[PDB]
Amino acid sequence: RFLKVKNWETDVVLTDTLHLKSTLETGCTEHICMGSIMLPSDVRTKDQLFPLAKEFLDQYYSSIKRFGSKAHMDRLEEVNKEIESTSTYQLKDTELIYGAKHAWRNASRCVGRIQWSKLQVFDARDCTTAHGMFNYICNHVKYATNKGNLRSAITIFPQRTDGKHDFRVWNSQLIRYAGYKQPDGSTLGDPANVQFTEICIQQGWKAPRGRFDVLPLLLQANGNDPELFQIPPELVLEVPIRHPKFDWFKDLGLKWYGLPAVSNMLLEIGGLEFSACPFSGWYMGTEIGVRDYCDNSRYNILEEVAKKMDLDMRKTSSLWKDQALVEINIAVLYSFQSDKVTIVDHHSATESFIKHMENEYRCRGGCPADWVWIVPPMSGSITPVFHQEMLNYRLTPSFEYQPDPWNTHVW
Amino acid sequence: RFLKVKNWETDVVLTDTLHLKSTLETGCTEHICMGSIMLPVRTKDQLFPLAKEFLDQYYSSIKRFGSKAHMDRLEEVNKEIESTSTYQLKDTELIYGAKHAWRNASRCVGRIQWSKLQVFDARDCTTAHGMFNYICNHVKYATNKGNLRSAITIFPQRTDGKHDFRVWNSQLIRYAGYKQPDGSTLGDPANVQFTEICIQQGWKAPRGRFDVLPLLLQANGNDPELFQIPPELVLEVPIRHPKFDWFKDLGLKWYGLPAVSNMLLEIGGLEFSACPFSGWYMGTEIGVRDYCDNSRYNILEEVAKKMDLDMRKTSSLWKDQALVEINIAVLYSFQSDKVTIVDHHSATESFIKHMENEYRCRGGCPADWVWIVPPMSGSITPVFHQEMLNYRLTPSFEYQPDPWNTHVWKG
Ligand code: HEM
Ligand code: HEM
Ligand SMILES: Nc1cccc(CNCCOc2cccc(OCc3ccc4ccc(N)nc4c3)c2)n1
Ligand SMILES: Nc1cccc(CNCCOc2cccc(OCc3ccc4ccc(N)nc4c3)c2)n1
Ligand SMILES: C[C@H](O)[C@H](O)[C@H]1CNc2nc(N)[nH]c(=O)c2N1
Ligand SMILES: C[C@H](O)[C@H](O)[C@H]1CNc2nc(N)[nH]c(=O)c2N1
Ligand SMILES: [Zn+2]
Repeated sequence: RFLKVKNWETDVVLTDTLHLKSTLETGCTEHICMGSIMLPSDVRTKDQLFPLAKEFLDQYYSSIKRFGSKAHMDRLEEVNKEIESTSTYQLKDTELIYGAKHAWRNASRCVGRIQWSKLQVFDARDCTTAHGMFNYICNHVKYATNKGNLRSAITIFPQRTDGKHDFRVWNSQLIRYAGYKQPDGSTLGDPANVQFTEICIQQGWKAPRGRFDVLPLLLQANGNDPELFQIPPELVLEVPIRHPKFDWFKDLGLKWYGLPAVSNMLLEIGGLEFSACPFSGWYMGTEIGVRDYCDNSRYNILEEVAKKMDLDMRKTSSLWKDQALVEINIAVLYSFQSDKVTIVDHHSATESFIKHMENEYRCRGGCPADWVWIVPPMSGSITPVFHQEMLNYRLTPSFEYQPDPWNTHVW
Repeated sequence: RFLKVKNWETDVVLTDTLHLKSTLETGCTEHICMGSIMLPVRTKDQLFPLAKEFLDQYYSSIKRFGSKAHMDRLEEVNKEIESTSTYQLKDTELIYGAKHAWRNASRCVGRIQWSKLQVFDARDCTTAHGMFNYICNHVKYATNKGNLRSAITIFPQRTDGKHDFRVWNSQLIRYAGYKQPDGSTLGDPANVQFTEICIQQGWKAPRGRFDVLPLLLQANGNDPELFQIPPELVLEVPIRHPKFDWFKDLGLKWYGLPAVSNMLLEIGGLEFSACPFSGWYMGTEIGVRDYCDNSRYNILEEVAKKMDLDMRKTSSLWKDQALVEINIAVLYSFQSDKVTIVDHHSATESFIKHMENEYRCRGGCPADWVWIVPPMSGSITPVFHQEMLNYRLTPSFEYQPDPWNTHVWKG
């Protein structure tokens, strides 16, 4: 029960003991593996809250090498008394920062975690209105963008109380392009965002109806109806996409935004639930060039790119999609790099992740990792993670999925 | 209890009930997923329940469940077990069992073809020379002058584990690999260890880059014996590129028939330790893995050099570019020579159609996403967005230890 993972390219074998600290459940059983299910899985009772807080404070005080000290037992008693009375408790700033960094550290689907300890945490727990949320989010965006020298950051709004007063960012990311269904057939802009784009229109947003319309923010504070806000465009850094060899590539009129800032997840620390916690890093090139541009249910530009390359598109065995897919991803990396916007290629990120895995096995005893998500969506086997066995398990603090608010919100 | 899988590109949802028929264990638990782990003597006691389960499935499939033929066969097998400690499958049962071991192989993307398997019964074989003869006839039938036909040849089942039949090769046709004194490798690095065994058994190695290995065949537990497949039975394809005239000058070639020979076939508790089977190649097996795995022929750099790519930094995607071209050349060469091959786009599309058909008529289709998704261009194939459930059904193909690690040498 001290499990081992082998890298079949290098024969390196690592021994995992961290998984024994795992608490939550994976969804698999001994009879069925759900490793390719996207999603397995209101208020917390006074009961289950205190074990969750004790577990978290136990790991916190071990990490500052004060396990079982005066401070540890005192803090444990202090939180114990607050829960007894108020039926919740508040984290100290130090514990908030530690918990946010470790929710990233524990995100088994994230290939970017070698950076987990360089996270800028913005405490927004004093926020009360959507206007205030807009202010905090503009400041996040500006800090994280840093004129193209991107910096990781998370902004943490007040924790859930009774489930009636939730803070929520209704956007799935802070910056995403609008999507419009056409009266005849296809889709203008981003198809992934068609329902959200229509919620914003069905709310007051006067859509410019272009290909790359930056969506407004739709912010919900304290359970009230959400409110529309327009991110100042000078805060939205964008990269025109061109190709270092093909001049006609500019003429496709493509761009993308520099800042990936996921805003629909829930952050759990010591049993406390932060339903609004937008966080941001920097892109891996394939996130734009493989998924955002070439998914059939997304921008789906493979057709026209291959045409402009004059490729034989009459049979799949010409690999015309594979050829186009590569050039697109060369262009994305070339454009970001030319404009001095931070970006990492999938070869560099996966190599970093293997090094991070080694570090975590050495200093922490393990690293939970979800092969299905860690391997990039192109050129999988020529990246080092393809040949790396990984163990997937759920540690806390964590980032979790949560329902879309428009399915829940009492309007 | 029913389970659902979702295709996230098409929103098609399917319902799996077949997983309830699952007997064997997956390696996962409620707290850890072993989904990316490459791999996570039987007495009369445990055998009749295995036989009875198999015969129930067999007689259900021919619509005679509970018939007098069914009950008589059950009694016949029971008496044969308690009196001889094993039993013999009928020819009909052997054919059904082999086809369903393929149908159940959750890592195989080519399973739409499962019911068109040619089964050769070699259970009357007694010597290595006889094994050589059966295998020659298999290779000839399967190759069919390039119009490849799926086939399996089944040698006698295990008795006391001291009399195993084994094919010591990992595939029937594979190229030798030679470690040089200077540390370099000539030929296929994957086959260095097996090549050394062959030479130690008296094989005279040509010491070239594409030497077909000899067959090393073990009958009835005796020491294995060397045989040379007649070269006119080994169909090979010179690899050239439809636009790069210089590609032929790399001197590459590959064999047409992929024929896995180291697995164990389990049917009704019986264990067939020598059961070589063959189909036809998916292009990426050769052009991504066999040629571009760092621990294989690893020709990426020489192709990149001859394409004059920017190899200074990885973010130029020179590796991705060279990988697509190599895979174009593999498919082009096979199609030009009329040797059956399938590209990864066609094969994954067929698999989805196969999977949906299996959900309708069978109630499920066990599938291992980690293996089904191709090793390049993953997300532009339809399996990437397909949720899959993995579980173990019997009849099955299993891994088994390499024979040189367990064989007791006669001398
Ligand atoms: C700094 C550079 C980063 C890179 C290059 C990176 C890369 C990635 C990629 C490529 C994915 C796959 C997502 C997809 O395919 O849609 C992912 C998942 C994820 N990332 Fe990171 N990431 C970074 C930073 C961060 C940060 C700062 C956080 C939070 C503090 C974070 C949390 C996550 C989570 C929770 C997931 C999985 C979401 C889920 O379970 O669906 N990442 N990452
Ligand atoms: C007819 C065309 C076939 C195609 C295109 C095909 C394709 C594939 C591919 C690409 C893999 C993964 C290979 C790898 O990356 O190593 C695989 C796995 C597998 N195939 Fe098929 N296959 C075919 C026929 C067959 C047949 C005839 C059998 C047996 C009767 C079979 C049994 C298996 C098994 C057991 C695996 C799992 C291997 C493992 O667990 O290591 N396949 N197949
Ligand atoms: N639900 C739905 C609904 C319809 C279609 C789809 C498409 N199928 C999966 C969508 O994809 C996801 C899913 C979940 C999370 C996600 O984002 C995670 C993430 C987090 C942090 C990052 C930091 C930096 C960076 N560069 N990337 C990051 C990505 C994407 N999904
Ligand atoms: N031990 C070692 C040692 C060092 C390095 C490696 C590298 N890791 C090799 C993985 O490679 C495999 C593994 C297992 C099976 C396999 O073949 C499966 C197969 C079966 C039937 C087919 C029928 C048709 C067809 N077209 N393909 C088939 C493929 C490859 N391994
Ligand atoms: C570590 C990992 O499980 C291993 O490299 C697997 C990944 N997926 C694969 N998929 C296929 N088709 N073939 C393989 O050999 C592998 N290898
Ligand atoms: C069906 C499958 O679970 C789904 O498509 C997953 C597969 N792997 C992925 N991997 C990453 N990085 N991102 C994704 O959205 C997905 N989607
Ligand atoms: Zn699992």
